[PDB]
Amino acid sequence: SRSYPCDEKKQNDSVIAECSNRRLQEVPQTVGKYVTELDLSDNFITHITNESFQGLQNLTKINLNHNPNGLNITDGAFLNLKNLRELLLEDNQLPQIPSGLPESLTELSLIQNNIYNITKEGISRLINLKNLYLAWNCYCEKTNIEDGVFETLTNLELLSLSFNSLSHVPPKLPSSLRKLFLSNTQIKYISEEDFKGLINLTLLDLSGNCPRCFNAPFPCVPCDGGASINIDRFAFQNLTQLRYLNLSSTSLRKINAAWFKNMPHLKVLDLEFNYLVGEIASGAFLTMLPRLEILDLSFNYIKGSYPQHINISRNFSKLLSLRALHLRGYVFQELREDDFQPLMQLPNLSTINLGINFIKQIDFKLFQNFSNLEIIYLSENRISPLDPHSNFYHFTRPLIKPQCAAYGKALDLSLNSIFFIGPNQFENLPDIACLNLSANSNAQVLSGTEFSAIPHVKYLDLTNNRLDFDNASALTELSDLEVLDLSYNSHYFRIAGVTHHLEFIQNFTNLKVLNLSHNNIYTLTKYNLESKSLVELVFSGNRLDILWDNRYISIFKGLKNLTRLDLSLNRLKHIPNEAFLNLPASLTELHINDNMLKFFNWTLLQQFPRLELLDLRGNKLLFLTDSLSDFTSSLRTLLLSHNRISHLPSGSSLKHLDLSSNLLKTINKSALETKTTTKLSMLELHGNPFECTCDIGDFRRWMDEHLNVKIPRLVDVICASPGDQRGKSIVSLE
Amino acid sequence: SRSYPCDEKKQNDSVIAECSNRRLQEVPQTVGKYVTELDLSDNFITHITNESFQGLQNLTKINLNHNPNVGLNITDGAFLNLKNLRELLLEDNQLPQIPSGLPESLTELSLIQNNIYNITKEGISRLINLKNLYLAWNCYCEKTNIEDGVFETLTNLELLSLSFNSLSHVPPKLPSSLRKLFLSNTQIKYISEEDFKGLINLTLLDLSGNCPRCFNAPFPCVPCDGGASINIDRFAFQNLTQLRYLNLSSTSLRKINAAWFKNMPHLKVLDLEFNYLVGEIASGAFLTMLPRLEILDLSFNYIKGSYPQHINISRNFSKLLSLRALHLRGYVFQELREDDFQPLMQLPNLSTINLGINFIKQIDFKLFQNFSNLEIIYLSENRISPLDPHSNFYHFTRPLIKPQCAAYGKALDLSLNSIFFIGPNQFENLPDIACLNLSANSNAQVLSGTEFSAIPHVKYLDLTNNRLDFDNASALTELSDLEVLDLSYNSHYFRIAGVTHHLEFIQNFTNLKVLNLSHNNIYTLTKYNLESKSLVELVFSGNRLDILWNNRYISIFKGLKNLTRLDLSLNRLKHIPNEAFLNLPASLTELHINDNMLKFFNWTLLQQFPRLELLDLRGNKLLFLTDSLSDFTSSLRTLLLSHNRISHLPSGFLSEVSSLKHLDLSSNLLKTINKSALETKTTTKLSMLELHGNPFECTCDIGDFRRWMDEHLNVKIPRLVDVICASPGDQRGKSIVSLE
Ligand SMILES: *[C@@H]1O[C@H](CO)[C@@H](O[C@@H]2O[C@H](CO)[C@@H](O[C@@H]3O[C@H](CO[C@H]4O[C@H](CO)[C@@H](O)[C@H](O)[C@@H]4O)[C@@H](O)[C@H](O[C@H]4O[C@H](CO)[C@@H](O)[C@H](O)[C@@H]4O)[C@@H]3O)[C@H](O)[C@H]2NC(C)=O)[C@H](O)[C@H]1NC(C)=O
Ligand SMILES: *[C@@H]1O[C@H](CO)[C@@H](O[C@@H]2O[C@H](CO)[C@@H](O[C@@H]3O[C@H](CO[C@H]4O[C@H](CO)[C@@H](O)[C@H](O)[C@@H]4O)[C@@H](O)[C@H](O[C@H]4O[C@H](CO)[C@@H](O)[C@H](O)[C@@H]4O)[C@@H]3O)[C@H](O)[C@H]2NC(C)=O)[C@H](O)[C@H]1NC(C)=O
Ligand SMILES: *[C@@H]1O[C@H](CO)[C@@H](O[C@@H]2O[C@H](CO)[C@@H](O[C@@H]3O[C@H](CO[C@H]4O[C@H](CO)[C@@H](O)[C@H](O)[C@@H]4O)[C@@H](O)[C@H](O[C@H]4O[C@H](CO)[C@@H](O)[C@H](O)[C@@H]4O)[C@@H]3O)[C@H](O)[C@H]2NC(C)=O)[C@H](O)[C@H]1NC(C)=O
Ligand SMILES: *[C@@H]1O[C@H](CO)[C@@H](O[C@@H]2O[C@H](CO)[C@@H](O[C@@H]3O[C@H](CO[C@H]4O[C@H](CO)[C@@H](O)[C@H](O)[C@@H]4O)[C@@H](O)[C@H](O[C@H]4O[C@H](CO)[C@@H](O)[C@H](O)[C@@H]4O)[C@@H]3O)[C@H](O)[C@H]2NC(C)=O)[C@H](O)[C@H]1NC(C)=O
Ligand SMILES: *[C@@H]1O[C@H](CO)[C@@H](O[C@@H]2O[C@H](CO)[C@@H](O[C@@H]3O[C@H](CO)[C@@H](O)[C@H](O)[C@@H]3O)[C@H](O)[C@H]2NC(C)=O)[C@H](O)[C@H]1NC(C)=O
Ligand SMILES: *[C@@H]1O[C@H](CO)[C@@H](O[C@@H]2O[C@H](CO)[C@@H](O[C@@H]3O[C@H](CO)[C@@H](O)[C@H](O)[C@@H]3O)[C@H](O)[C@H]2NC(C)=O)[C@H](O)[C@H]1NC(C)=O
Ligand SMILES: COc1cc2c(C(=O)N3CCN(C)CC3)n[nH]c2cc1-c1ccncc1
Ligand SMILES: COc1cc2c(C(=O)N3CCN(C)CC3)n[nH]c2cc1-c1ccncc1
Ligand SMILES: *[C@@H]1O[C@H](CO)[C@@H](O)[C@H](O)[C@H]1NC(C)=O
Ligand SMILES: *[C@@H]1O[C@H](CO)[C@@H](O)[C@H](O)[C@H]1NC(C)=O
Ligand SMILES: *[C@@H]1O[C@H](CO)[C@@H](O)[C@H](O)[C@H]1NC(C)=O
Ligand SMILES: *[C@@H]1O[C@H](CO)[C@@H](O)[C@H](O)[C@H]1NC(C)=O
Ligand SMILES: *[C@@H]1O[C@H](CO)[C@@H](O)[C@H](O)[C@H]1NC(C)=O
Ligand SMILES: *[C@@H]1O[C@H](CO)[C@@H](O)[C@H](O)[C@H]1NC(C)=O
Ligand SMILES: *[C@@H]1O[C@H](CO)[C@@H](O)[C@H](O)[C@H]1NC(C)=O
Ligand SMILES: *[C@@H]1O[C@H](CO)[C@@H](O)[C@H](O)[C@H]1NC(C)=O
Ligand SMILES: *[C@@H]1O[C@H](CO)[C@@H](O)[C@H](O)[C@H]1NC(C)=O
Ligand SMILES: *[C@@H]1O[C@H](CO)[C@@H](O)[C@H](O)[C@H]1NC(C)=O
Ligand SMILES: *[C@@H]1O[C@H](CO)[C@@H](O)[C@H](O)[C@H]1NC(C)=O
Ligand SMILES: *[C@@H]1O[C@H](CO)[C@@H](O)[C@H](O)[C@H]1NC(C)=O
Repeated sequence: SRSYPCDEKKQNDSVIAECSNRRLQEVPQTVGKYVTELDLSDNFITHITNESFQGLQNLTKINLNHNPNGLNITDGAFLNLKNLRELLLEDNQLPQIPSGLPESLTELSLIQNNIYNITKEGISRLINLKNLYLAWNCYCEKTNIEDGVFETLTNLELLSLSFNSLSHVPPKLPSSLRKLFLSNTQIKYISEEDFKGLINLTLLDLSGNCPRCFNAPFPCVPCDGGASINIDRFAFQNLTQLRYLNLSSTSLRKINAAWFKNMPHLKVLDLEFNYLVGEIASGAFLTMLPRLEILDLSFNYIKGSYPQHINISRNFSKLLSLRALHLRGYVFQELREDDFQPLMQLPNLSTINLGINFIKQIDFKLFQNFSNLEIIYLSENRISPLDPHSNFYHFTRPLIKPQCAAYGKALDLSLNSIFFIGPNQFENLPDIACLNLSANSNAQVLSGTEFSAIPHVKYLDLTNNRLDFDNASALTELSDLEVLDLSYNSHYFRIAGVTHHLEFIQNFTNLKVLNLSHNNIYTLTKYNLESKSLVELVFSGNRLDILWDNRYISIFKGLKNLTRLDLSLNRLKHIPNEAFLNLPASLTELHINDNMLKFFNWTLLQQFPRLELLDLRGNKLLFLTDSLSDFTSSLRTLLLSHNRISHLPSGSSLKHLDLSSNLLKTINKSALETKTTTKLSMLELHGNPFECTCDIGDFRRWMDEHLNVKIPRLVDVICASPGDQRGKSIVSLE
Repeated sequence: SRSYPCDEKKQNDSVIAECSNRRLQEVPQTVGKYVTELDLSDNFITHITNESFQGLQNLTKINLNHNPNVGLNITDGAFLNLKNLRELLLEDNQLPQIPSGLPESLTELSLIQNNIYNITKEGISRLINLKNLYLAWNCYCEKTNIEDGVFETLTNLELLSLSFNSLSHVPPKLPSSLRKLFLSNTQIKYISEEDFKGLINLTLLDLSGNCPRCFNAPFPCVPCDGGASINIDRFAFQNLTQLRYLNLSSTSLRKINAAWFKNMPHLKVLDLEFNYLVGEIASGAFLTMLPRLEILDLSFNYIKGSYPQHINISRNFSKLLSLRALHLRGYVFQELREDDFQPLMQLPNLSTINLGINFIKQIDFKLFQNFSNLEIIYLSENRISPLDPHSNFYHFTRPLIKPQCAAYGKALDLSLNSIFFIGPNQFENLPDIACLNLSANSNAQVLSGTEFSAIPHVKYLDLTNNRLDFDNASALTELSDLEVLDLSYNSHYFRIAGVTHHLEFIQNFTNLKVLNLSHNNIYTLTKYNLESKSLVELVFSGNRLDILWNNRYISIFKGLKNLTRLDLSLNRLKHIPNEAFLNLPASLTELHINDNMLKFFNWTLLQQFPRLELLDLRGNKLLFLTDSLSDFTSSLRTLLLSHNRISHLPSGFLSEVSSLKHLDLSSNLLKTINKSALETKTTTKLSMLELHGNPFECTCDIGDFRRWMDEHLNVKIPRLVDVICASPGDQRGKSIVSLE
């Protein structure tokens, strides 16, 4: 009962069917009637008729996005499915809203289509709609929205008409609306009557109307003569429940304070890509936002201006509930303590985003003066030594990595002019626990005194630099250091009998993660790496081939507590038997992928009784041992994809085996002896040049007898020979 | 008489046989006896015997470098039979000792990158005619065993290079004829007066890499324990009166004794990079001893962990009257004021100032007007804000600024700085700049014809790797004399839907000759016609011509009436429309449509281009070639069609096309060349035909083509070892010329 072409799985007391990206030309009739969620996205389906979803009465969600990669859907093709609640029809080239849609629809998405008319024949009958996404359609000179087409939808909570030539706000909208998205809708004027009966609205998006074109991923055209969006003085007078307001890219050169007169619950205000340098210095509207938590005034700079200081209005002190302030792209030369005086008394202000400001000098003592700062983002400055469902205007990704941020106070000084750690670099700073010094052309010879002013740093990112850590005292001032990242570090001052010297590692009593990736380590001097606390070591992108010379045979034996070792991208052709035996016995994960391994001694796995994962992908291995069970009794996952294995040898802990992208021609009956209690739950085999003759017949019987072994991508398990079966899956054989 | 495997060529009344990189396992005996220079480098030769160069009496030069390429067994006296051998190169051969029985007629001998640990008299002393001796990279053994007086017999030696060898001490008893002594990275920590006693004719002394300051060395680097410097005696250079070149780079020098240059009045080049001379640059007692010095290099002499406000240049820098170039890279300082460079302002010949990689935050650009003859101002890798064993491994030898830029006049390199926008005071108080480099500055300036007004005589402008906006028709129009504009890899930052790209600014130039709009990602344009009467070269590579030509941009380049070179490569072009191709300038002499996805090319359209001499169509998917090319073009001299899918050559392709001298048909799908296409009875002047990388058929089909090669010896076919036939199995791998 192995399903094809859908990889079905149980989810929240209901079986679902993942059938996406399988090159299907039409709706498959081999889908179980018990499924509730069918996903057929990224396929070549061209027609949707009444017989497409025949007998699937329990279908509550259908995803038919990107079909074909136009779509001919007949009238009333989905009406027969009485339980259909969520229907996604994105990127289908539909010229109109499909007719005969079932009234049970609570979620309908018709994004990236050719829908130019919003008719009552396809919308008004859907009285149970809660979410309606009609983005990217007339992006027709204007979208034809029928008068009162949404009035019948008394249950609508979200209406997204973004990226459409609207020009005017649609009249007669349902009072139940809570989220109104109208971004890039060409609406140059907002009146009081546009949001008359929307007293329960909690979100209003009016961004991209009269935009300031700055690195837009979509077409951008200004309002002729630098015109701003004309919002009426009483346009938001009846929006008492408004929490989110997006006025990004609206060429605003003045903010009327009366807009927030009856808006006391406003939590997020977006004002990026405007011309509010003057409004930041005066700020009349700032005294009207006592419950605002996120204020974003990014990329509001004056073109061709590089002022000495940032002019922050005193009225910024009236934003008592503020938690995050994003001031990217303001462009200024110096940040003094006096400049950020209106922000120092805000109790909840934990995030200050000053990225891409080209600040040459910062008085870092002003950060001590803040009451609850947790994130200080200063990336892309000049500090010197000593997808339609996306937010396209706001920096939504975490400014600093959540793993770094979890340790405590975070400071990001990456992409700055810190070419060496100065003696006064970290003086007068708060108790920093997370620090980013990435991409700074830093060639500091770490001698054990550089980070003394911030000694409680636990997560230190020193990637993309030219640092020298040959000294044993390097970074020892950070006693509580737990994660050190030296990814892509290029040694700038190599000594013949010194570089690379990793003696500083054994000084740390709590360092758990160390990333020495892409360091170009081809020489070592002690020659071993000792540490009683180190758990994870990333030695990828180095030269282990050169090291493994009989002096570096026990290079990692000192790391007694090491559980994860990544030896990928090391140009390893053959790991010596003595060198492999000197690896820590405590290892649970070993990644020796993307190398040039021609042979691998499986016999050596007997000295690793805790090894649960062995990654050997992207190699040139040809032979597999016939007695693996004798060497390992704990190996749960074995990845061997993109190798040259052309034969599987004959003959309980192994649950996952990856044999995809290999040279396997067939699987014989002798290797299918599963009379033993082997708990195999996953077996990948896609990309093998199989023989669809009577040789694969014995393997086909094993697949039907052992249904618990999951074989993914059944459409990609293709047999190359013979010509009659070239291209077809191995499961569609006589 | 077509030679194989050597591509022989005549040069100055003597033949020279190029036989390098041909995968030869042994010395070929099919080399003409008339040749004088044989080059068999980069091959798999394993043995050199007396029969290797048999009958080649006229051989004056033999190059056997890199043999084999992943040792070399040379018998004793294997080269003695060649009485005229003057130059012998034996580099990277894993020779354990200097070969014995070498001919006495050797004037040049190179044994670099070998395992030679002993310099014996049995292999060197007999060569009394040696002028150049290169023995670099050998004991790089605890020390090189140099026999006492092994070089004394070599009375004609002018150059001795013992660099990259564990020497520890300067070899005693050196020939008085020596003029160039190279001893770089030789582990010599002490120099005495007796080391250069009888070397009064020495013009070059290299002592670099002895007690080094390890900074980005491409070879092993180890300091002298406890930061020790090279100990040069007070009278070590007392008898070197003819010294012109002195290399003391990477010698950990923290003090320069002025007495070293007491009897050295001809010193022209002094190298002092990678030392600790910050204090010596501020005091400089030795500076008053160099009146004829032209090149002084004090680069990467910085104090680690120090970022001083100013550069301390001694007043004694005014005593370097003959100075032409000063290289002060890696000093590390925050500000350059006019007063700081006061000792250099009165030097008449000072034309080059190298201040690269200094992290200077502010420069008073006015100071450059006080200089009498500044031609090159290199300031790359600073912080200015808006408003191979045969190599010199320590000195920046490449031209700081591209010669084509520098040729215009005063050059200023401000690349890799922090000029994120052109400030209003950016170029004020500068001299009359003709060459300006502003590459890679994250520059998002909206060009409006008012930015370069302070230096309006800029002729070569480099604005590469920036995010500039030149949509205004007035962009760069204040630079009236602009001749070369480089806008490569420019990523627009403020795209307006129906405005970008607006290239109407090009029309306002009366002297612009070269324009490079490569990798600009131009997929939409605004009239949509580019006009110019002076433009000669246009590089439109790395753009989206496929989108533009698929009906508003059909005559995109017709306005460029004087255009001679057009590079339309890397534009993802599958099919150039017939109307779009006909609208190309008729004045075109070179047309490069390479590295595209062209499936078809209309050869008929070449009739409207009577001056087209070069057609580049490499890296394409073309299958068909017209059988009447002579009817369409009468001037096409070079036709490049390599890396295409052409599987058949039509009959009469070579006929009636007398202008064609070069045809590249390599890396194609040609199986064979028939007799019908070899009709060369016409006066066709074909001088070069490339065919390497074709899956040829070594059967009787290729026999008729073989006869054409022997009859027409004037047609040069390069890489004969790479013209390999894939079929049949018996001839798979072998060249087509080694057939029955
Ligand atoms: C102008 O400003 C407003 C206000 O900030 C922006 O509005 C936001 O827009 C984004 C993008 O459309 C919204 O993000 C989406 O939210 C959905 C709902 O999230 C809530 O509910 C789920 C449970 O259903 C919770 O898990 C979640 O934490 C929230 O509580 C999500 O379902 C969406 O997820 C999908 O997209 C993302 C991103 O591609 C994927 O990673 C997911 O896997 C998934 O496919 C998505 O996160 C956001 O909710 C809106 N804000 C509010 C308050 O509703 C405007 O977008 C902005 N305009 C412009 C042009 O920038
Ligand atoms: C230098 O080397 C270090 C050490 O290897 C690297 O740091 C690690 O980077 C990886 C990403 O490559 C991090 O792993 C990821 O962590 C995410 C967050 O984990 C928390 O949240 C999830 C829930 O979302 C919890 O389950 C989890 O327990 C944590 O609390 C995960 O979301 C990621 O999972 C996704 O990707 C993986 C595959 O990468 C899938 O298997 C998952 O199913 C899922 O799709 C992922 O686990 C890791 O946490 C980092 N370690 C540390 C200590 O920070 C550096 O990135 C590396 N530097 C460079 C430049 O290469
Ligand atoms: C310490 O400082 C000294 C002084 O500056 C350096 O000495 C120079 O070293 C370089 C590298 O070995 C020398 O360069 C070579 O010069 C040969 C002679 O050049 C003259 O003669 C030819 C004609 O025969 C002229 O064309 C030329 O302009 C000169 O007048 C060349 O034949 C060499 O060419 C070969 O190598 C180059 C570079 O790889 C290739 O491009 C060529 O095709 C060719 O294969 C080469 O140019 C230089 O001459 C030395 N100076 C002097 C005055 O002799 C030391 O090298 C330096 N030490 C360190 C370690 O940096
Ligand atoms: C943007 O676009 C411009 C215009 O195309 C580029 O600038 C040109 O770059 C080319 C290189 O691609 C330059 O061409 C080279 O010039 C060298 C110097 O030429 C002078 O000196 C030689 C003698 O050495 C004379 O014969 C000649 O007449 C000149 O007086 C030549 O030495 C080069 O020749 C070598 O390479 C070519 C192949 O490239 C071989 O055919 C030769 O045999 C030889 O091996 C070459 O001709 C050209 O001069 C530049 N022009 C200008 C105006 O600067 C930019 O580089 C490009 N920008 C970017 C970022 O790509
Ligand atoms: C320390 O600072 C550096 C530099 O700011 C951080 O690197 C940046 O990390 C982010 C998130 O991983 C990268 O963003 C992603 O980039 C890709 C590629 O362009 C893009 O497709 C994604 O949409 C996303 O924007 C960013 O590229 C990367 N920057 C660089 C220059 O590599 C680093 O993560 C910081 N470390 C910590 C501990 O926070
Ligand atoms: C204007 O300034 C830029 C930046 O300094 C110049 O670009 C640089 O040009 C040099 C010489 O062509 C490049 O050097 C070579 O780089 C390769 C690759 O790393 C290296 O293998 C060679 O040994 C050599 O060093 C250099 O990379 C390049 N820099 C960048 C960032 O692209 C440009 O040439 C200047 N233009 C003029 C008109 O002088
Ligand atoms: C916000 O104003 C800018 C921002 C930028 C950027 C930028 O966005 N960067 C982020 C990505 N990074 C890799 C490079 C730096 N680059 N040049 C700029 C220039 C300006 C600017 C333009 C005109 N007047 C004043 C300032
Ligand atoms: C000359 O002294 C340096 C030079 C450098 C460089 C550098 O050489 N660069 C050229 C290549 N470029 C791509 C990046 C910048 N990077 N960091 C440095 C740091 C220092 C320095 C170290 C210690 N005390 C003072 C100064
Ligand atoms: C739908 O699911 C229910 C159980 O939730 C079951 O009783 C019913 O028979 C199913 N119908 C179909 C057509 O699968
Ligand atoms: C600050 O945040 C807390 C929740 O963490 C919230 O209860 C409090 O009211 C906020 N402060 C102000 C002044 O609103
Ligand atoms: C904090 O800033 C105030 C001014 O805003 C200043 O008076 C005070 O001295 C600063 N805090 C400390 C600890 O110096
Ligand atoms: C390590 O740094 C300390 C402090 O600067 C220094 O005393 C010591 O000599 C350095 N170690 C080495 C091997 O140079
Ligand atoms: C090994 O590392 C883990 C995680 O850091 C730690 O909990 C454990 O105590 C360590 N064991 C030893 C013996 O160091
Ligand atoms: C595997 O390792 C064992 C123990 O070192 C050794 O006896 C055996 O010969 C090795 N096998 C191979 C193929 O190297
Ligand atoms: C060497 O060249 C001369 C002419 O320069 C010629 O007379 C002589 O015969 C040639 N010898 C050989 C062996 O080719
Ligand atoms: C300056 O250079 C010229 C050659 O261009 C030379 O003749 C003159 O002597 C040099 N000046 C001095 C003061 O040596
Ligand atoms: C040149 O510099 C001197 C000081 O060194 C100054 O007095 C003079 O005015 C400067 N020249 C010009 C043209 O201003
Ligand atoms: C173009 O440049 C001219 C001259 O400076 C200026 O007057 C004009 O306003 C600029 N165009 C735009 C669109 O700003
Ligand atoms: C064409 O360009 C060349 C080189 O710039 C110039 O000499 C010639 O006069 C130009 N001809 C015309 C008609 O502009
Ligand atoms: C080539 O161009 C001529 C003139 O436009 C046209 O008649 C002919 O059909 C074209 N050939 C092809 C193959 O397009």
